[PDB]
Amino acid sequence: SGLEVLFQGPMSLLTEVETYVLSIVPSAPLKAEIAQRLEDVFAGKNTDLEVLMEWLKTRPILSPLTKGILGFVFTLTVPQRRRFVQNALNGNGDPNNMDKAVKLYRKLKREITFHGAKEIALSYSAGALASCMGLIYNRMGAVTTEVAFGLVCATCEQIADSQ
Repeated sequence: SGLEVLFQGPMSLLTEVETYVLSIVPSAPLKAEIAQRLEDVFAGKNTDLEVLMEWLKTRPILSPLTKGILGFVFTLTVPQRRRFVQNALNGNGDPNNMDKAVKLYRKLKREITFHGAKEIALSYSAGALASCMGLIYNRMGAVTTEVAFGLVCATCEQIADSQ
């Protein structure tokens, strides 16, 4: 309880992440399963990343981009690269998104905080943001965990804003 209040900052960051991530998951019976999986992963419950990823890969309804974002989130928290995640994490439907993703990636390597990263990321399109997530998925240690989460939240915000 006394200890518990000191950890409210990081727990509230995790609540914001799960809220953003769930906002891009279709309102289907499957959504309950994703929520309970995200809850268990954010609670530090023992998880096999390969089992989670195989389950993600074979889910119907989910768009490859939602699978990519969920794939990225699970990789960031559960202590390798999956092709379905790499393929999804892009904005190749606009050649200019790679140009912008590289420039955002350069800036994110300099950030430390979740809010600093989320604030910078929100100046970019959903397409550029997803391509930037793809760049980090290839080199996860290029940015801090808080910065990677800020980027995920910014990406979810821009996808939810277009749908």
